[PDB]
Amino acid sequence: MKELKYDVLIIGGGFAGSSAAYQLSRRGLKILLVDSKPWNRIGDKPCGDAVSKAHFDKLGMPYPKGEELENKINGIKLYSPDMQTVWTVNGEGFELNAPLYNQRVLKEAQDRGVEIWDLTTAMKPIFEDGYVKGAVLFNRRTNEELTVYSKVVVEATGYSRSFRSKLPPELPITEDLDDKDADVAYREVLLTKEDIEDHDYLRIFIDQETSPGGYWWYFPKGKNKVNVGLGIQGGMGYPSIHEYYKKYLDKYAPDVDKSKLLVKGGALVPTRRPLYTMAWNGIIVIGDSGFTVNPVHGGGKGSAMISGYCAAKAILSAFETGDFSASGLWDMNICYVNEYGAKQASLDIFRRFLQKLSNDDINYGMKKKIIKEEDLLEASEKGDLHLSVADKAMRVISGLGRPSLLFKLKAVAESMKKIKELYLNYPRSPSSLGSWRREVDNVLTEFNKSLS
Ligand SMILES: Cc1cc2c(cc1C)N(C[C@H](O)[C@H](O)[C@H](O)COP(=O)(O)OP(=O)(O)OC[C@H]1O[C@@H](n3cnc4c(N)ncnc43)[C@H](O)[C@@H]1O)c1[nH]c(=O)[nH]c(=O)c1N2
Ligand SMILES: CCCCCCCCC
Repeated sequence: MKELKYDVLIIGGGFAGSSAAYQLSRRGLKILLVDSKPWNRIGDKPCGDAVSKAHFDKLGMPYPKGEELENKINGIKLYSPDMQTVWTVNGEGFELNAPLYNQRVLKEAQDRGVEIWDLTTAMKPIFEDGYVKGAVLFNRRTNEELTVYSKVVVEATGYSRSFRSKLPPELPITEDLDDKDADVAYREVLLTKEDIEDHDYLRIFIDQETSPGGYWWYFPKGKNKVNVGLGIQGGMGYPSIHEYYKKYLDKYAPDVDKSKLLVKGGALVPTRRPLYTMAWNGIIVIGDSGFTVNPVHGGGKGSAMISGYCAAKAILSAFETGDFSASGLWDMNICYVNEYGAKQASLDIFRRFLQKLSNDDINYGMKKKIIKEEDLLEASEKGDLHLSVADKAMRVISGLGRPSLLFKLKAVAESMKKIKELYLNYPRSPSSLGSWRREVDNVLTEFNKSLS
């Protein structure tokens, strides 16, 4: 078969792969990005389509504009399970036309010299002499099977992790996703019968019964159009997400016009710390394939962008040292853990605690304002549940006279702080990965056991 040589092969062109291509462009390298989808569909995986402005600012990434920006968001309304307490959290963000924005990023990367092949699937890794060395591709437009050799593969295949899962199972970058570390999620976009109230505010409904392990949402995409959906925890034996959706849609979106459904669909969403290493010999893994998603709220487009940025920085470093080993690419880990990964690890612990609370606990916590809106904001953006904030909360929790997991909040905060510091001490080279991973696994197991 035909053989081509590139410096970098990016497999997948969603927020993660497109970010990597954009960030790597015009830096002297010969880059190819492939995606199984036709051009006009790249970017269209089901999603709530909400991304903070702070994520774009973190990276100085261009804002969505024109038809890419369906609706400007000025904050979130968070609802207690009993619907009696609503916390309004202010902050700027965007409700995107995700395919349009994602396609605009790709078009700009292409304009800056990135080669992009759509309708093209990476079928098989080239793994030789202990390194990822490229991929066998199938290009549906040309009905050609081709081999592309690359110094580095950027695996950005989304939740399917379709390329890295075909690698030798002893490699650390083949790390699999436990069922309980992901949610399944489903959404629809519908027009509404009436103008949406406060259409610049997203609505998130906490309820352990109608969306066990996740939450329901109502995300306006304009004055009369909404993205509504839910996520539920995987691996718990829950019935189909579609049973919850049918049963409770009317509670959260009484105003949708069901005769005016525009799109619908679901996908898996990882909800955990990132891959223990996102780099290995000849390969970096980013976005959902590397578990980049916020474990508490399931937001992965902003962090997908961050992982793309870190991949680019690590690759440029590798070319400047001629070193495509895991050691040569290791700054990918150092970058990503400092930008977002350490926060994710802390939030992985926090999510485990939140998933085990009852509706009565959450109604009580929110009613009594056990933490303020300012502190919930600080905790979601940095991963920090300050010990003083946990103390103040525990002073309110001490006035509860029934058994509750809420009483463990201080212990949770301590475990969050511990895991965060462990991640901020991420191993400086691959020879230490094993030792450190065992310390993490130890923190997690101890923590899982502390909740009984
Ligand atoms: C229902 C629902 C709701 C939400 C969310 C998820 C879900 C399922 N999330 C998460 C967010 O959608 C997700 O984390 C990012 O879109 C993932 O971006 P990636 O680029 O990693 O994967 P993504 O899945 O977008 O892209 C991967 C690409 O790889 C291609 N591909 C896969 N295998 C391939 C192969 N072998 N060869 C070639 N191409 C291949 C695919 O065609 C695809 O285009 C979210 N996040 C958020 O920020 N805001 C939100 O509101 C929500 N809400
Ligand atoms: C202000 C907008 C913040 C982005 C919301 C992300 C949560 C989506 C799963």
